[PDB]
Amino acid sequence: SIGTGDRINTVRGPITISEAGFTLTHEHICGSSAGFLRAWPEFFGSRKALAEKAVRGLRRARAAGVRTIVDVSTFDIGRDVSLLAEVSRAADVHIVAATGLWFDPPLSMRLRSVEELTQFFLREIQYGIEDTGIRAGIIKVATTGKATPFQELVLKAAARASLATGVPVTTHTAASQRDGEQQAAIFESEGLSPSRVCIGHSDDTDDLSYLTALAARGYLIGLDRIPHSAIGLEDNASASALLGIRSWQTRALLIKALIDQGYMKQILVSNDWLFGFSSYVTNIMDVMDRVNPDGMAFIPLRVIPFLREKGVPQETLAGITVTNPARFLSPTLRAS
Amino acid sequence: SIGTGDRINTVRGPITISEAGFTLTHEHICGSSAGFLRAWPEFFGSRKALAEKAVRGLRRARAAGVRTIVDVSTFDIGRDVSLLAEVSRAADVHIVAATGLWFDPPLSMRLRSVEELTQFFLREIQYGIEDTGIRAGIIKVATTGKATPFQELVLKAAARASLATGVPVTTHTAASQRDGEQQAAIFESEGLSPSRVCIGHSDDTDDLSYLTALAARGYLIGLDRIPHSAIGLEDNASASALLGIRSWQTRALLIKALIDQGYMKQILVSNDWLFGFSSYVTNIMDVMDRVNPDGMAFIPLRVIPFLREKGVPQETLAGITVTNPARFLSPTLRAS
Ligand SMILES: CCOP(=O)(Cc1ccc(C)cc1)OCC
Ligand SMILES: CCOP(=O)(Cc1ccc(C)cc1)OCC
Ligand SMILES: [Co+2]
Ligand SMILES: [Co+2]
Ligand SMILES: [Co+2]
Ligand SMILES: [Co+2]
Ligand code: NA
Ligand code: NA
Repeated sequence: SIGTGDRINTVRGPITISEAGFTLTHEHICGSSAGFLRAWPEFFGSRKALAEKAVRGLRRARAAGVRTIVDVSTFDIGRDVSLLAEVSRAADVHIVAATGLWFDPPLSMRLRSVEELTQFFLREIQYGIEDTGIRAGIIKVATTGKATPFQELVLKAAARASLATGVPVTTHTAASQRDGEQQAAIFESEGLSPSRVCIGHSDDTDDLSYLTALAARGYLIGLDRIPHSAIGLEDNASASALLGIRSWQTRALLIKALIDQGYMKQILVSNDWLFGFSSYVTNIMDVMDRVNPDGMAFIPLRVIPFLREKGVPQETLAGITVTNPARFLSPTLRAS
Repeated sequence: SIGTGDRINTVRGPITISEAGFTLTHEHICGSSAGFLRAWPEFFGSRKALAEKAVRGLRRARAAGVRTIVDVSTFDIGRDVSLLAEVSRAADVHIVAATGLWFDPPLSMRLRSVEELTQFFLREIQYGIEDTGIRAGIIKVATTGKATPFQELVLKAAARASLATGVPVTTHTAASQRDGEQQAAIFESEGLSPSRVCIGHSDDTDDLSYLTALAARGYLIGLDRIPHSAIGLEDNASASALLGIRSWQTRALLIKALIDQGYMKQILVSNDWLFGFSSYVTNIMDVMDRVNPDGMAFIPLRVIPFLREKGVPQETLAGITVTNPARFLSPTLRAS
């Protein structure tokens, strides 16, 4: 395989692979909908309040050593690259933007062909997002159980954009339903290397069979929702449905399990946090903030030490939080 | 009833009622999706190409006497008020912007309560769209058959915003399924006066009984799709499903029919045209432009003269295209 220039696109421009440092690979500054943050900022108090909250959070995460986060917010998660650039500069944390489509594509996207979609993903990666010149450094896709016809098109366009640019693909999955397998099937049918793909939300399930089967094939396993837990909130139906009833320690243990299985090179870890969240019930943000006051700092502050205690070597945790993300994000073309 | 200032909000600011003049009440500069025009302008060639096309089309309609158009593009139809302002100034045609929600609300909108929706509509009307200070002069809603639970919330929020601001409500209906009746019932249950409402796409039906009974209750009847016809495109399934097989003459005669039943004051006429269209199959804009090369000028150039030869008095046509839209758009509050 070959590289395209050894640089990773961030919202402040290209950085070298070494500059990425400690990287959280699945995060969000704001989980919203296309055009929403700009049409109704007051839903988050104000765009300023949101920016200010995000800067505090990024600064707290940075104090714990996070130097880079991958904001996997696609067009339909309401990604506002201008907001990302502003908070990245104010907090001095590298932010890698995404292209791709999540599970709320509007009609103008749902009626598109795979060829059309491939050109939109390529546009965001090569030309840049909107008119900002900010190029996407990752392609985000998703399935909530068996892929629907439109989602298959998205996965295929994702694989094509990745094969042409070298930018990796990262996925949302209904991990319990083993979505990662079908996703991998499609990706491979397009000729994409598994090393270019992270099967996300993999800690949303406890089947090590599933996870180790994927890692053996060469995929990156995204254990990205470690702090998500509604334990103690059984009285809240909406928060329970979203966060699940498994402990953060249960999720964290899958990281050690994969390490013991021998797949430390294939693990990517994250919080899947955000500072604003309009695509769910009102006030979900407050509920989650009570659940995990540490926000994106959760991984370094709670998870890394938990694993070290459970016996995982510090050398290994560095490999996971620094080396793996560096290899994943470096634009890499398949050998011609 | 009461006025709130006797001025109509346009994208270039307020205009007196007599400045509105000849007004097309249901049109679009671009029928898209939230954030789409800004994220993928190349889908329309370029933002600049799209804008030049709209200016040309607006100038042609202006040449025929059109002084104002109501762009009923909602947040989810991808309304880009900056684009409206730019072409309004360049073509020197007043454009009234809309708030409300059509049938592609994203998750951040679909999960909102009637109270929350009401605040968003009031925001766009009072404070302005996004951060532009451009205030909505009309509220757009829609159903396509029986109202879904979300759509009932949208209708009620629209009635509450209209009651508070005086701005009228205009609707998209599956006219042949008589949606007008359920919309009316919901609007009247909120205390909205029928005179603040236009039941749109009414010319999509041939059921004069249904139309007259609504007119009788004081509703305005939008015969806004006059040039929509796929006659001669019987081999084009997508175009046929969108435009129908009824001729423009058949649609237009509904204007005469309503006049004959004695409801000239209740009629509003339009083309429901656009210059960019991404929320449907690719290249649909090209098929429509071939169908109706006159575009928005179709009403003044073909329809007004046709009615004239069918015996409708010139003065009655002036009342419909000038007086009725003026009365409709004047923000009007219910009596204290
Ligand atoms: C390899 C030495 O770690 P590092 O380079 C990056 C790093 C910091 C904190 C944690 C929890 C993991 C990784 O130290 C910061 C300057
Ligand atoms: C008395 C009304 O005419 P009007 O004010 C507006 C008007 C112009 C053209 C058509 C087809 C209808 C109405 O004439 C333009 C200066
Ligand atoms: Co997800
Ligand atoms: Co996420
Ligand atoms: Co419509
Ligand atoms: Co329309
Ligand atoms: Na690039
Ligand atoms: Na107003």
